[PDB]
Amino acid sequence: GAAALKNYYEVHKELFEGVQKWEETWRLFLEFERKASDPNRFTNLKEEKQRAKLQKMLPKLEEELKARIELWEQEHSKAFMVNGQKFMEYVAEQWEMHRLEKERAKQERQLKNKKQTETEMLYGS
Repeated sequence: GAAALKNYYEVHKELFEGVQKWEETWRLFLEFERKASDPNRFTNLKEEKQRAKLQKMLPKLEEELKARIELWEQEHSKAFMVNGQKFMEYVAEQWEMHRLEKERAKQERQLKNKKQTETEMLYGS
């Protein structure tokens, strides 16, 4: 009845609050990531302590949220979806895209530097 329905909605509101906290923390983390990774910074800051803080928070927020989501899904036989996706899959996707983006930026610089030496040798005077 109404007791069980209160619990449904209260726990679900809690899941959404965890989602919003995770997203906040993630987007702040990515801002510091961009600054820390900026090529311009050599010719452009205890923001490392802060960057590191957000970094340590994230997996803790994820483990807590993961446990609550699963509890709620099992009890109510429903998938917990956010913006059309199981939220923890969205979380994993975000991390891997970030990881891959970081690699791809390194790789582009690598290939660019390599072609620069190639072209300087083939056509240089």
